[PDB]
Amino acid sequence: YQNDDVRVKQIKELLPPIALLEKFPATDKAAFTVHEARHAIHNILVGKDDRLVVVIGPCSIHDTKAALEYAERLKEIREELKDSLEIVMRVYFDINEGLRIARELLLTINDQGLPTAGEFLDVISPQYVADLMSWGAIGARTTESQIHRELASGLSCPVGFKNGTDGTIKIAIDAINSARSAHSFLSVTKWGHSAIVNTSGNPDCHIILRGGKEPNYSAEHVKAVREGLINAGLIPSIMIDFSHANSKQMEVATDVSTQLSQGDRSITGVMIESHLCIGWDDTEKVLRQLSEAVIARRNK
Amino acid sequence: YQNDDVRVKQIKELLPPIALLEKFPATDKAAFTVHEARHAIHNILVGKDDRLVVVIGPCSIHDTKAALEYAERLKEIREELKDSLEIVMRVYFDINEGLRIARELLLTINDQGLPTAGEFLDVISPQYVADLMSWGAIGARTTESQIHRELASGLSCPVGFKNGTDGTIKIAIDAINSARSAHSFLSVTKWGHSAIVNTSGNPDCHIILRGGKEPNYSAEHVKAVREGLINAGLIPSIMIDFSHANSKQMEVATDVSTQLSQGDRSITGVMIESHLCIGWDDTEKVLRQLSEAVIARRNK
Amino acid sequence: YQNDDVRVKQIKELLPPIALLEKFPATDKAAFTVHEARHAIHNILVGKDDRLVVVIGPCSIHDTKAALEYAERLKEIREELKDSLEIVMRVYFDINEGLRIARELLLTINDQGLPTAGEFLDVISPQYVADLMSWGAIGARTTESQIHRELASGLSCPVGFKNGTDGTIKIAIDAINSARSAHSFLSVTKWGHSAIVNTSGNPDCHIILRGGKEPNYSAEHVKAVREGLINAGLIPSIMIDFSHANSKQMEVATDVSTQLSQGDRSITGVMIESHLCIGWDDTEKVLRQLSEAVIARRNK
Amino acid sequence: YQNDDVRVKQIKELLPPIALLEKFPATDKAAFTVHEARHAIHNILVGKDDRLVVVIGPCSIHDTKAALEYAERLKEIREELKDSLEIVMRVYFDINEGLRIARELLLTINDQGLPTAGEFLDVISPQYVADLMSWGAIGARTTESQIHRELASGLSCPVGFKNGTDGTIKIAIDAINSARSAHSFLSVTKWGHSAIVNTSGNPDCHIILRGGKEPNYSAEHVKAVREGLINAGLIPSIMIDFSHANSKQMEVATDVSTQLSQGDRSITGVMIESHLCIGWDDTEKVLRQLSEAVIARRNK
Ligand SMILES: N[C@@H](Cc1ccccc1)C(=O)O
Ligand SMILES: N[C@@H](Cc1ccccc1)C(=O)O
Ligand SMILES: N[C@@H](Cc1ccccc1)C(=O)O
Ligand SMILES: N[C@@H](Cc1ccccc1)C(=O)O
Repeated sequence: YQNDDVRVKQIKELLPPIALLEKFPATDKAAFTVHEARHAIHNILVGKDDRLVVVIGPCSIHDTKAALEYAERLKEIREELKDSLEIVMRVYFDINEGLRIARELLLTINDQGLPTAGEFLDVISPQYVADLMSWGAIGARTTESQIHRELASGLSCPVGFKNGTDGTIKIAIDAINSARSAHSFLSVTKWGHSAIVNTSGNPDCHIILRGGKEPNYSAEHVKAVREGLINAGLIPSIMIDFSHANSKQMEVATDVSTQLSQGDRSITGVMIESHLCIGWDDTEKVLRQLSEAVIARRNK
Repeated sequence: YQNDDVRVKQIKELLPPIALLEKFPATDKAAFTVHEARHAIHNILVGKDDRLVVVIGPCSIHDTKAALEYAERLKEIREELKDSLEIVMRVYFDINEGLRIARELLLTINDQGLPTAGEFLDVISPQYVADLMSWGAIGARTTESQIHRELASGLSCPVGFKNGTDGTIKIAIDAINSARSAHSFLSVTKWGHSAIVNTSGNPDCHIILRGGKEPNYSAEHVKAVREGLINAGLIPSIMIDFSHANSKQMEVATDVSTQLSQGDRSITGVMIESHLCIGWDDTEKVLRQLSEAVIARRNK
Repeated sequence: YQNDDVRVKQIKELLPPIALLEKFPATDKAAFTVHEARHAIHNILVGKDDRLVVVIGPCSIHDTKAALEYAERLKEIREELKDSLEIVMRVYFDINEGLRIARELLLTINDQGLPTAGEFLDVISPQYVADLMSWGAIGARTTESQIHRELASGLSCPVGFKNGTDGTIKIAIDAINSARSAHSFLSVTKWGHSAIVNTSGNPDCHIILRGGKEPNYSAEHVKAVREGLINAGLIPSIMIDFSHANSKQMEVATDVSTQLSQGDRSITGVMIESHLCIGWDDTEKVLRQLSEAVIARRNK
Repeated sequence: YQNDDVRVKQIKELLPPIALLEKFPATDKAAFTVHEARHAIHNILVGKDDRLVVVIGPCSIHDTKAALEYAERLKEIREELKDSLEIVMRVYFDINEGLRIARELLLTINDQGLPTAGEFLDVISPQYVADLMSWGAIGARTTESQIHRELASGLSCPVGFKNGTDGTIKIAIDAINSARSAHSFLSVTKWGHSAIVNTSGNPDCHIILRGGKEPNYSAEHVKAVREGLINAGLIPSIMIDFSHANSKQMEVATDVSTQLSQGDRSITGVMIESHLCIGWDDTEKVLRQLSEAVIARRNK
């Protein structure tokens, strides 16, 4: 009797992580950009830094030429607005070729002094690119998954838990709470071998408001989230996704810029989808608006 | 700057799956029990067999001897009631030692002609035990998770998607729908190496009703689930968990036995938590009650 | 251009050593037999013990029941003659199946309290069986080989270097000299992965006289070997192979028994080829003769 | 008790070959140089091509800048003398760093259109570099060794067996004979995992005359070698090492150039040891003299 693998069409060796690290090692400059962006984001999350984190990028990378072009531009705005914003580029996507393309893109962008952000959707894919990642998001459909909370608990970067697809806040609050503890999960070593990973716990996790069944970017939605975080004993540190089920992106940015201007220190990050999705012209516009809002927040 | 593994306390090689298969190979009898229990469950799920699937076991295995003792008893009742019930034992839990204990327990129970059922929480631990598994659940917290639906799509056994922790049915309906397609995910080979797994799709998935905010086992909840499956184009095949957030387990069994007696052919399985959690005396009682209900279902 | 593997017909993963150790772990009795036999052989090689080492077995194992039967008999003579002889059974041979058969045979024989001896032809297959090996030979054709001297340098058991196929003594003297230093060589971990092995050096290496252009077992050959070891600064500890190019095995045994009787404390081991190659009756005869020779050696 | 690895100070994972191939892939130009040099060497060995193979290089590479400089010069002489000589550079050597340095050096040299030659001491390190190797030697100490003959049997390039350290010709003749059969040996996959390698047999193996107790390069030694190859049914194709125990290098070159001039078609290759060991000025003199000898061989 064939009981084994009756539903597997094919199972093929993946390059071990070490193969991608050898082919595409972090420069000293990449390694620094990553280290600095992770510290900066930590400082912003806890309120030691009054700047806003801004994860902004394409909906997805289809063409690496276009991404590198976007990165050159965004880099200049990262430099100019570095006193009001900490800008990080969202980079979202033969699987071996896919991994080579991905790591190489990430390395190049970090090596130009632009930190990068991604989506952690599995427990094996971080072993190939997390050394080039300054921030990651766990999806709304994986925020209650124990292995995804356990993964967060052992990641070197800060992490955002999206709320559930129906607006549920509690799963993210529990996710953040869980991710701060030590845990165990199964994945592979750098050498590609099945492994037990024991984590130390990650204090740098926070909620992402991405809509749900009702846009959660309102001041009262933000007020209710903040209070739910405070009750649970967590830092009231909140990132608002302008895209996805919050839509229109320009109207969200106006509404959020308001709250920042009124003096809401609880809103510590935002996410924006931006292409060469709003256009590049509108991307600059919104960034300058949020910048203005942060500076006004310093005062009022 | 040390960017790698800043939150990993320890990472150690796990035994490759091949090490546990070599130490604890399936006997011809184990292999048969597994193959036959998976076919039988398939036939029950589609309505070709009018027997009920019954996944019944401890809340968790704390002590293998107690489990082996429970298995000896349950086996005799599996044999006696086999014309009305297909009884499968729920087996739930140094990680290397843990894996040796688990596989050895599973092998012994299957080798005694008692099929076993598990819970898949990750994409790596199936490689160690799935060949001894006649059925598995995806938990309420992972039913919406892409990687878990992809896993289901490539598992050799039937799979139950629990509804969400708040009673939400839709995620299971979508899960079943997704699990029937071919998919890709990352895990390891039998040899323990990082891998791409390409799946062929699994038609043998069904919902599990486990409660949510309020219990969801009553005839009107079952009626609304059935209609929700039918509208989505799926076989109205429903398993009811008597435990968890449906509680009291004896009252659920009474209520369900009723519906089976009334002639509900759409209820094709149940789950029960039972120790040496209800006692052995009450475990036999409930099994005989469901058996009676199935017999009465034959007649009308 | 296809430059890679043009002359490899096929390359297939071998079971990692850990798979054979998990399937066939050393019993407490195996582990002890091995530990004690290796210490005893050490003591005999250095002159602290006045018994003779006797490596005796089939030309090769073709049939494991015949080997197990041979082992039962040899074991009784090991027990009876243990005051004069340290008897060790020579155990020489789908490669995965071959490895399972080999380890299982070795484990059974050691678990019955009969230590085993092998031949190291390569640097990878020790990882599968060395933990059950109380002694090993490097063959005449590899005694000069750097990789084999390096392997000897890192093995847990005593090792014999056969002289060259033409009678050359110096390669063995240099082999002993080399094997006692620390070295490095490439092979695999228990987990099956390519590896660097750093060795501590093995002082428990000695020459084996097997013949050459003409037999080399007589008192004059032994005298010149002893003097060649002394001049090189090494312990005059000599093992004489009764078989191979020394033939007459019994005539060799008579001649060697003589030298032992006359009081030659430099002859510390012998090799005998013995089947169910001399017969079982002649195997007992020779063992009792050497026993007698050891006893008589005590008295002079 | 503690029977495993009592003489292993440390054992560490080595980069899998795939990590070095991914970091330092063969360019199109490297791959071609290798393909062409291996075919050319084949043609010279069998007598289809009346040029001489010349393996010439440093005693060993300590400094890669000096090697690259040597390679640039040798390359110009490879190009100029290509009608009379097929010139190949001898390239001999944290082992992970060592492997990176080695592969990178070899890749650079082949990518400049200069084929490279090495020395096979083990069965694992070919997986890292053999794809950049146009030719290799088995040394005098391993020519008789079974695993080395088996390795030769599965290598993609031609191979030379040196005669034994005492002048013995027969081991090389037997080595050639054995290397042309299919064999099995243990080593790793490109992925770094323990493996069985099944070979197809390598007809492109030949003797290397490297001395012994007395030099073996004169016409009468060559005559006796040739006749020993002929009687064994083998192509009388002979390579003469000018170095090692043949010394003086310039006197050997004179004597050999003679035999080539007198019309000896059986001498198909030579080895020379050369750094910027004879000097660069003397390296050109012998190459041009051998060139002249080849040209004279063409005529009478
Ligand atoms: N390498 C990850 C942690 C990790 C290890 C192993 C598996 C998965 C994730 C990091 O440095 O963030
Ligand atoms: N072995 C699983 C399928 C699988 C393969 C590889 C990784 C994970 C899962 C089954 O038979 O159900
Ligand atoms: N396992 C061998 C040492 C060894 C390790 C690795 C490769 C080869 C040999 C011994 O214990 O004696
Ligand atoms: N890769 C070698 C052959 C080889 C394979 C595996 C192990 C060792 C050697 C060659 O191509 O010539």
